[PDB]
Amino acid sequence: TLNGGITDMLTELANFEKNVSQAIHKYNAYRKAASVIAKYPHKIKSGAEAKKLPGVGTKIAEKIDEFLATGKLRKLEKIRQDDTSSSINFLTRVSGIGPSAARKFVDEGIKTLEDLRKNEDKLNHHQRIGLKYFGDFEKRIPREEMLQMQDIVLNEVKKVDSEYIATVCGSFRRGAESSGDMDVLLTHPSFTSESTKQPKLLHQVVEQLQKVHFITDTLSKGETKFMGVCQLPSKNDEKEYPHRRIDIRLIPKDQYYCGVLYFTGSDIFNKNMRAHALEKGFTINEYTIRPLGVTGVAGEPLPVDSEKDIFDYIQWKYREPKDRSE
DNA sequence: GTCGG
DNA sequence: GCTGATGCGC
DNA sequence: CCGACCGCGCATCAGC
Ligand SMILES: C[C@@](F)(P(=O)(O)O)P(=O)(O)OP(=O)(O)OC[C@H]1O[C@@H](n2cnc3c(=O)[nH]c(N)nc32)C[C@@H]1O
Ligand SMILES: [Cl-]
Ligand SMILES: [Cl-]
Ligand SMILES: [Cl-]
Ligand SMILES: [Mg+2]
Ligand code: NA
Ligand code: NA
Ligand code: NA
Repeated sequence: TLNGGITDMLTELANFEKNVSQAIHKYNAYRKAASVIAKYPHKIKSGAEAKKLPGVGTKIAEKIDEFLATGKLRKLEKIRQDDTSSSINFLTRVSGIGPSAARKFVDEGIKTLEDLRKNEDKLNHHQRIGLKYFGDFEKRIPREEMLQMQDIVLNEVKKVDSEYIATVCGSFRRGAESSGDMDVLLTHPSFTSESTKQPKLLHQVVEQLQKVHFITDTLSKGETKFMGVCQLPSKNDEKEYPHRRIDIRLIPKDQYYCGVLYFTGSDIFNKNMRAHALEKGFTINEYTIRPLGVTGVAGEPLPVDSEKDIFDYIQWKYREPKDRSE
């Protein structure tokens, strides 16, 4: 929060470009600037000082100067007053509704929470659940609750098959005191990059979690990725907990390290690391790290026995999960 | 919007 | 039905 | 300048 004012401004600009302008690269440009500045150990005194940081160019340096001088940004001020921009931005807050769907709904005159509710007939499944838990999904999850959720998930998975290994990733693994949702990496010995010896490996787990009333809704579900909703059980007479977003990713057991690296993030950390990888002649995904041939085509997966090996390949000193919150 | 070749 | 492009969220 | 901007699972749709 040393430069919270500036980072908030840049984040609002990023969201505008993504949601309204549908300019993904501008969105990322702003996110990166925000990220590099949030990391800066000094209270920024000027745009010039900020421009010294990679990702902060002339345009953002000018904005920072305006913000520092007046405490606000006219460009944003105008965006906030724009009804269409505001409506589109709002709708995209519903899980399942992106920049395209938001603009379309706005064209059809659907611009508010009240509108969405009286038009649930025009929403797909995911959007319908996002609307249902709109408020809850806005709430953060105290680490204390994440621990209870972890306890439930691991024990229930154990009951299904003792050979399953569930690992909570996301900001939780990065040591955050609160998280926006729960991300679970799952592995089973029967499923490797070599073969799938048992079907419904993910299904069984999802089924067991619904059975004990932990998982309450499903946004989408495939053979390797589950995206849904869960809720901690409450005690007698006590107000029940808010519903929470939960993602479960089944990854080949032999590709655990690339998988946990990916699911631990952050998202910007992953983007920066994958981009650095390319520069170094490698490509990284949640499964492997492969070298790039003379032409630029990915080669065969390189041997990996720890997260550190991945860092070593691209000549990066190792960084503990807690230092990957970019 | 920002960067390196 | 399929393949491929797109939206969306990660 | 001017191309590059991470990489991918699932839902949905068009076109066949
Ligand atoms: C935002 C959080 F801090 P919280 O959920 O606690 O509020 P976190 O859990 O970190 O993110 P979230 O749950 O959206 O996605 C989980 C991981 O997926 C990976 N991931 C997400 N988005 C991307 C992306 O665009 N690219 C890549 N490569 N990985 C991504 C890295 C992410 O860490
Ligand atoms: Cl763009
Ligand atoms: Cl691995
Ligand atoms: Cl791969
Ligand atoms: Mg998360
Ligand atoms: Na700069
Ligand atoms: Na959304
Ligand atoms: Na998530």
